[PDB]
Amino acid sequence: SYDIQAWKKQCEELLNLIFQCEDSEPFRQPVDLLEYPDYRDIIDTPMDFATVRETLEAGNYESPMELCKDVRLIFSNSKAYTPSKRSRIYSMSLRLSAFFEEHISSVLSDYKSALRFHKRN
Ligand SMILES: CCCCNC(=O)N1CCN(C(=O)c2cccs2)CC1
Repeated sequence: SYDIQAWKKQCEELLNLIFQCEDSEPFRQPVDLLEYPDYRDIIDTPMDFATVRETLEAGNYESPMELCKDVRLIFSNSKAYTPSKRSRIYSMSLRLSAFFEEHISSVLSDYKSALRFHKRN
């Protein structure tokens, strides 16, 4: 399965599934500072799923590794902003992360295999 471009539609598909998940609701749009005015004192680089989807559709990811780095930043930002492990929004981030990781693993493997096949000779 050596299609070097297949990861893009696979990532679009996976973002559609993440948008259907009720657990994505807090992460679907950039954090609002009016409710969280301290947010940028804690978080250096905000990230959200709408920004990831727009970056993909603009043609501004070169690989699924780059997309994966931004999605992982959504989750590390939640983990750094939470005052406790027993946070509703943090617990939503941890279920959504498990779902994402379960689905992205084949996307990454197939892409990396395709690149290795391209440079086989
Ligand atoms: C505009 C619609 C929602 C935008 N998101 C939003 O406001 N937040 C989700 C991300 N976040 C957190 O990860 C945590 C809050 C408490 C524990 S972690 C801060 C709040």
